[PDB]
Amino acid sequence: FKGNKVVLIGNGAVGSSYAFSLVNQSIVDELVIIDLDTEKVRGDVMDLKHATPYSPTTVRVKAGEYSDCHDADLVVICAGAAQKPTRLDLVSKNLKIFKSIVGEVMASKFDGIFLVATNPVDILAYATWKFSGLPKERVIGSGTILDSARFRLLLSEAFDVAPRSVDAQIIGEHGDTELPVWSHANIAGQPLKTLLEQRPEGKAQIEQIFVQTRDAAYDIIQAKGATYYGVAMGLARITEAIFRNEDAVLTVSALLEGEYEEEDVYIGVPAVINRNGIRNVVEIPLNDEEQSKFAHSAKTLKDIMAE
Amino acid sequence: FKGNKVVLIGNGAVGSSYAFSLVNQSIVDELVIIDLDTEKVRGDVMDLKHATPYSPTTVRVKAGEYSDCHDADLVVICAGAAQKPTRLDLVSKNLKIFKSIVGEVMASKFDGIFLVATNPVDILAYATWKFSGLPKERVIGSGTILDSARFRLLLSEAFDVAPRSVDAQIIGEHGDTELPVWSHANIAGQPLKTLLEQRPEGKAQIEQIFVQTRDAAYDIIQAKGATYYGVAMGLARITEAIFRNEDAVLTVSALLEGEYEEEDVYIGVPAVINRNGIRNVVEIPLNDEEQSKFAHSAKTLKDIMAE
Amino acid sequence: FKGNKVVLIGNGAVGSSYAFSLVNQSIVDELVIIDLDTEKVRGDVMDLKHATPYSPTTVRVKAGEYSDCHDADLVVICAGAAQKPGETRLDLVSKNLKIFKSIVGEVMASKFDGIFLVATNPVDILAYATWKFSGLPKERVIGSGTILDSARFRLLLSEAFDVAPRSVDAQIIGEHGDTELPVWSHANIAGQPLKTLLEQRPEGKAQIEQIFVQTRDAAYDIIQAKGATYYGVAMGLARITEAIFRNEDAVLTVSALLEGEYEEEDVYIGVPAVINRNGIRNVVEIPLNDEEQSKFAHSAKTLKDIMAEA
Amino acid sequence: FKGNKVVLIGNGAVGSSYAFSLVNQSIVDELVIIDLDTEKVRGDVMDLKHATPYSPTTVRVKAGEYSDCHDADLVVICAGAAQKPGETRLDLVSKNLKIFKSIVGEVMASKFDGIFLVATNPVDILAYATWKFSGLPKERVIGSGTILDSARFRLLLSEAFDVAPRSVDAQIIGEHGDTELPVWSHANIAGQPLKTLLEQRPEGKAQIEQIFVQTRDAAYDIIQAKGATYYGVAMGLARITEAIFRNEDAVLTVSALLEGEYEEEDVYIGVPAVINRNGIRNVVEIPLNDEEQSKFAHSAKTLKDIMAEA
Ligand SMILES: NC(=O)c1ccc[n+]([C@@H]2O[C@H](COP(=O)([O-])OP(=O)(O)OC[C@H]3O[C@@H](n4cnc5c(N)ncnc54)[C@H](O)[C@@H]3O)[C@@H](O)[C@H]2O)c1
Ligand SMILES: NC(=O)c1ccc[n+]([C@@H]2O[C@H](COP(=O)([O-])OP(=O)(O)OC[C@H]3O[C@@H](n4cnc5c(N)ncnc54)[C@H](O)[C@@H]3O)[C@@H](O)[C@H]2O)c1
Ligand SMILES: NC(=O)c1ccc[n+]([C@@H]2O[C@H](COP(=O)([O-])OP(=O)(O)OC[C@H]3O[C@@H](n4cnc5c(N)ncnc54)[C@H](O)[C@@H]3O)[C@@H](O)[C@H]2O)c1
Ligand SMILES: NC(=O)c1ccc[n+]([C@@H]2O[C@H](COP(=O)([O-])OP(=O)(O)OC[C@H]3O[C@@H](n4cnc5c(N)ncnc54)[C@H](O)[C@@H]3O)[C@@H](O)[C@H]2O)c1
Repeated sequence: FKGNKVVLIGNGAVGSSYAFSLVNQSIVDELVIIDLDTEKVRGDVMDLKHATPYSPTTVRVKAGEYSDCHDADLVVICAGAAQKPTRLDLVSKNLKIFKSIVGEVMASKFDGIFLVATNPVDILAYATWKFSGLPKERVIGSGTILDSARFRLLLSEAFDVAPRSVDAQIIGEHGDTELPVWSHANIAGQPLKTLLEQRPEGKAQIEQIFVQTRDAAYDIIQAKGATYYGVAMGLARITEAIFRNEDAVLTVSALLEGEYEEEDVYIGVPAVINRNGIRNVVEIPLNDEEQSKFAHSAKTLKDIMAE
Repeated sequence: FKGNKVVLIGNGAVGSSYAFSLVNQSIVDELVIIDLDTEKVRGDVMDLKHATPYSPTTVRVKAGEYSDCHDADLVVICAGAAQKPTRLDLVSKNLKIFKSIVGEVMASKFDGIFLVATNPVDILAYATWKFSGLPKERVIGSGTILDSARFRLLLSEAFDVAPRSVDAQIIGEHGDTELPVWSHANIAGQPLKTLLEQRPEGKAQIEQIFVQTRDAAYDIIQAKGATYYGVAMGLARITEAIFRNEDAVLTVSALLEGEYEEEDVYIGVPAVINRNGIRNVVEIPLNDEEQSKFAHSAKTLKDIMAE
Repeated sequence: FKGNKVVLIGNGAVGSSYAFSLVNQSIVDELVIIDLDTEKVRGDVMDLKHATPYSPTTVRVKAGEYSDCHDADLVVICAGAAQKPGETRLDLVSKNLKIFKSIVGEVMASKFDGIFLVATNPVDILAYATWKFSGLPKERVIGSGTILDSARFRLLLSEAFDVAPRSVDAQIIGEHGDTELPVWSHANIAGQPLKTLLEQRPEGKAQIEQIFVQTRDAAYDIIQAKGATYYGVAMGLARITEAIFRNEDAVLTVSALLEGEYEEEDVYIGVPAVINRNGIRNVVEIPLNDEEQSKFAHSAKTLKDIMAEA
Repeated sequence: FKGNKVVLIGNGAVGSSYAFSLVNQSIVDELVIIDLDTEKVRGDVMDLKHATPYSPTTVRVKAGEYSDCHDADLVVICAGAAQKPGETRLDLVSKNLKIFKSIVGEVMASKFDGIFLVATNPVDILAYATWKFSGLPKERVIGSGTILDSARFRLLLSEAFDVAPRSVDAQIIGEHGDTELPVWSHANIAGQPLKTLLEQRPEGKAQIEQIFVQTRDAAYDIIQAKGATYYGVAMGLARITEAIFRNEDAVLTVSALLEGEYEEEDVYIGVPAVINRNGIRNVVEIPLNDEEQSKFAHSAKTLKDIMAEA
């Protein structure tokens, strides 16, 4: 008869914004925050606590230590300073951080679900699955949860409708080799790419919508130095699907074992999410262009992991 | 048949966190953000937009200009860099900022409600009321919305209950002369001060609960350099009461014209909030200690305003 | 600076269930209830008021009269006894048109200038009638239409495919009635082509048929079991109410007037439409395959024929 | 990693309205409904499923049997026909005790190991009976108690003082029934002493009396008007369900077992109590003035006397 407990590890821009989302949304009743920077944790925990009397239902926020994971239900990892303006140097640094973090978490007796946000997210989700020894269902990367929302946002602007009425997806790596699933993107059945094609310079519009999706992080970083709100909201959406046992289909980074003809790689795909984590990957039809790009994205990830 | 539109002026730590609260809560469907720092606005607006596909209902976020206030329903002012480690220098700087901002807003044909967060909030709410020429009902300062939540939070910890089950208030200036209303603070009728009195060193506990309420901002600033989550949440709570026409009693900074035997001053008091702003100030019984402190707080504010 | 005010006219099974949905959801802060049966209203208004201290945000409920519509934002009509077994379709239409002429007349006489949402059956016919009786722009008169049929179809698909209903994108369009049609050319879960998947199952053609038959005949099945339906329609009415008051620009299947869309005119019928604070912003015209085109035209014809007979 | 599962036993006016509140609120993701009247259940389950595609998050509704309680988290009992006019109190208790012995017995035989929430009247008596029949710890058996009476009192005060009900802090404690009492010594709006304010009004003593009489006699007034009450109790049951599943440590007035609190023992009765995922964490013992002490003791005595007679 325990309540719902999330432990956030990494309380930087992304983690702290995620914590605030949880205070606004009341998805869970207990939030523990762990970071090497104990002064930032202390200040954020106090500031966050002071919002909780206005939370829809009780949320308890506290500064924690690894032993606090013993009975946690979800551990969210947003730890690792962002990449400074090489990919393999970043991967090496962050893999060491994850070996340490996941080991400390598992030592506490944690037996819940991991949700990973740290970049490169597909690589670090795969690493978390390997280091934790947990079933694939219980290790999730945020993957393209955010890329898909960006794609829907830009489509909602192009077509002037609620983003909740836009069904559209980005799949593949969270990064340069991601791809739009135009064969499915629609508003109540309106074929969006086909409609854009018929606009003047509609081919340019189709390209721009995806370019602005793909390069959104860069665009935000150039403007204000970091992104955090979009990721925080995506992490909260996945958190909701787990704690409310939704069986909701969300694009997240999931392990493939044969789906899409790929094996032994975490990558962004639609998957059914519920209280046990990823129930299953959803295998959707892709057109030839989509098949080509998705295979290339998976190859890219598996190559990075070999290096 | 217009939707609900908020214009935020000042997109720093406080304003941006408030914007994110609105994206999480879907209180209103349109949010316009104005700041001198147009690059931070550009980056925040993009990042915020990317969260909106997961908002409960549609929220549209855009970068704006003053003409965008013409049909705004609420204008929220969080503009002015925080005080650098004199009070009158701060007041002078911020009063000039407000004369400019409120003048530009009124020039747009704005005819809604102002909600002010910039410190000193009671002084700047009073200034906004004077500069805008609007009825007192339509100019609100956040006042002790946050101090009251801090007080309830610390009481919820002392008594181990949901903060939503703690009825407790801070009134007076948002600052050094604020006061706890212990004559009323209760959980389902349990007299909290009386119960604390009976604990060992209970007098020390009563003092600490208020000291930690009063000095919370300082404590948070010492730890992480600024506060923003508690204020953002309080601003969102007031925003909710207005747009959902609640007639909710909240402690905010309101103009007194005879209530509590005070005139011509904005100060933190319980007030009924609804779609027209502050419907009325609620005049509660105060004990002698409370009467003394509240009068002193109002005097302090009126003295600052004379200087 | 007035709040959001809904007037419900017709406080039977459907209307009372809609009122309770509003108390649970806090979409608006004021709900006024009108019915000829003033004892039921008095009793329901008290019972509903007693739930409001636990509503998410303030909801005020009161018993009303037509003068209360003067500053109403939305008038929801669920008035008219349900069709009695053996009562002819044309007899039901005749009686409900009379009721609506009266109701809409008294509403407009209050100086109401908001939006109508109609639930009473036959909903497409009575929405059209409300539009004609009221004199309002088409944007401001909405029938619940297939808001409920679409949810039923999505529910049954969510069971067939074992996922959240919110992850099923599927629609019923046409008349809220015997002539409605599934839009299988677009029904999908994250791009999964549902009809194509079903076809591959053993006796999959049978499954496809059953999913639609169970959607089409749902009201009959519920009435046979418990005598009336109300929760599904109350929830659909609440969903449309949310789209209006939260100004969502949400695409929902409702009964809307066509003036050229789908090559039809002068008929209200169930179609996807963008809903916001001004009501129906526009009808969304989606591609239909040949079978869907055929059935949709027939549904529109059927509705126009019924109205010609009335 | 199982989800949150509620089993409702008793799908009449109260239970069905509670089910619909769960569909509106998405407190839990699975709702199973059990009743002797399997046709009503079949019809209600379909109607409710059709609302779920518009629920905030997934809610699965199904018709159930007792074996489905094995992994239920909460069993809510709203079973028993309401008391018939002229039927004696002792006759009603006798019949409902029999029903409860049967229901609780079949639930425990499923290997259920969750929490009971009981609504059936007389609720304090039947909560005590559920505690005794089930063998569970007192924390895990809760009667709705004065959850509804408190909301009624707050509603009437919110009208008297013209503010949001959520801003009125006021409570009814004691038996859910004739012997309940208002806690005027604490009823306040942001510290405003409500009884003291009312006393100062002309005929204010009359107003104070009427506010309580209208609270005490609300069910009678609603039944006289429309034959049964259900929305207020459904909403109160939903509020307790929320406190449990969201682990709130919220203070709510419910029927709880006293073992020394208020100087009473061996009785369930309406009191403020902290509610969280384990059920009733503790009873809150608040100061009562002399009049409140007198009435509360009398209410507890009345309940113990009724149980002695049964
Ligand atoms: N959509 C996405 O998946 C997405 C979006 C934005 C950012 N990111 C990534 O999220 C990560 C964090 O970004 P940020 O902007 O919040 O960075 P940040 O620098 O603000 O925060 C990183 C935090 O990690 C902490 N940390 C480092 N090592 C730790 C350890 N061993 N144990 C506990 N804490 C540790 C640091 O103290 C710091 O507080 C980066 O990898 C960034 O690229 C991902
Ligand atoms: N509870 C409260 O009332 C409370 C709590 C915390 C902070 N505050 C106050 O809120 C204010 C903002 O704090 P912050 O931490 O967000 O500061 P910040 O420095 O992060 O942001 C201030 C913003 O105001 C903008 N600005 C300045 N002049 C402007 C003008 N003329 N027009 C438009 N924009 C202008 C700046 O560009 C900057 O983006 C301060 O007064 C702070 O003390 C109040
Ligand atoms: N999806 C849908 O559009 C849908 C679903 C279910 C029911 N319905 C329809 O909704 C309508 C109501 O069904 P119900 O089961 O609630 O019926 P009901 O008999 O329970 O209630 C009808 C109410 O209308 C009131 N009424 C009749 N004439 C009136 C008038 N002139 N002014 C004010 N009130 C008047 C009656 O007094 C009664 O309370 C029926 O047409 C039914 O077929 C539609
Ligand atoms: N605030 C409150 O605690 C409150 C408020 C209103 C009503 N009530 C009480 O709630 C109870 C239900 O009222 P209602 O109006 O919903 O009654 P109802 O007659 O509409 O429903 C009672 C249901 O119980 C079912 N039932 C009877 N015996 C059963 C058994 N052995 N197993 C399974 N199901 C069985 C019946 O088939 C029926 O569907 C009554 O005791 C009533 O007085 C309590």
